Amino acid sequence: FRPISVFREANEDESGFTCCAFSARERFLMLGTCTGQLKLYNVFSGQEEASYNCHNSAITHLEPSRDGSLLLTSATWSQPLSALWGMKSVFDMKHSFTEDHYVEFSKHSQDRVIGTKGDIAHIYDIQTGNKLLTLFNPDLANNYKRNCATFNPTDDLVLNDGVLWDVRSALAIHKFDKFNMNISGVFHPNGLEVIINTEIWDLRTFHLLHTVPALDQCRVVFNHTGTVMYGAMLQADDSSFRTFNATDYKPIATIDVKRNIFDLCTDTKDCYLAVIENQGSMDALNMDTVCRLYEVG
Ligand SMILES: Fc1ccccc1C1=Cc2ccccc2C2=NCCN12
Ligand SMILES: Fc1ccccc1C1=Cc2ccccc2C2=NCCN12
Ligand SMILES: Fc1ccccc1C1=Cc2ccccc2C2=NCCN12
Repeated sequence: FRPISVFREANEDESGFTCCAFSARERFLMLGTCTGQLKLYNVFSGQEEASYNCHNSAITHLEPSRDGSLLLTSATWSQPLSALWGMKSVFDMKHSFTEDHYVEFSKHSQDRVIGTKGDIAHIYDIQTGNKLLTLFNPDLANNYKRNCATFNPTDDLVLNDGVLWDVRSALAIHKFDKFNMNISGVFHPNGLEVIINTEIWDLRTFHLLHTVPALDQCRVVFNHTGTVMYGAMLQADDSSFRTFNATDYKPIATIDVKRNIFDLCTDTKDCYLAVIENQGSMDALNMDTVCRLYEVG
């Protein structure tokens, strides 16, 4: 991991970056802040290019659409808690998701949003903002304290609270047992496997393929090709980022950056990893984060 850039928040005695993602214009990173600002930075020069107030509480999460026309945000204690913003021409609010603490785009065709409210997943039409679908069954719930509902790559399955759902029928196919209190899990990009904390399950059989103890409590991100997997413990859930070969799950690196981690993300070309680190302790009067960019390839 070769350091390529470092940069804080401009003109802030206390730098308050909390999350990050690559924009559709490579060279430029979008960051959320502890004051609910969305900022655009040149990721090499550290130059702040634009700023908008999205929320009156901290940003926890953001996701740009691929086509560069839309942005999803989630805040901490704001009503509404999550929103969808338009970025074509002018920056403006399209829809709000009143109590959803987390939101993502669909994957294969980006025409829907999936939101989470405690144990319950909500699917929404992007163009109308309607709720199309509520996925919740009280007799299959795991009650994961960090539950984050997510589409599979083809947009026809959802994982919510450790339960696999088939969208077209709105039927629960399978409930994976509970083995931790917090983490509800993600689809592998290959479409064949699910990662729920330290368990990797096959979607053919529901048989355990791998135990990866090092993944305990970790959020997970993939490079664009789906061949490398990064994991870290995140602040929004509460210094070691791990990297794994995404086919066999054997470790490639264990970095200790010496600093608690707020977020990590990949570019579309498998070239860069961007990480938000705090230089402060948690017991400090104030936050002091940096964004670090690493060459990987
Ligand atoms: F949005 C959240 C609200 C509460 C707890 C965690 C998250 C969250 C989930 C996530 C999943 C995969 C990759 C990155 C992330 C992430 N980055 C910042 C915080 N965050
Ligand atoms: F304001 C922003 C806040 C956060 C992220 C991006 C922007 C932004 C920067 C921009 C730069 C040059 C030309 C047009 C634009 C623009 N039009 C709408 C969105 N947007
Ligand atoms: F295996 C099952 C037994 C009973 C019910 C469903 C399945 C199943 C779910 C699935 C989900 C995503 C990708 C592939 C699959 C799959 N491939 C074969 C079987 N199968």
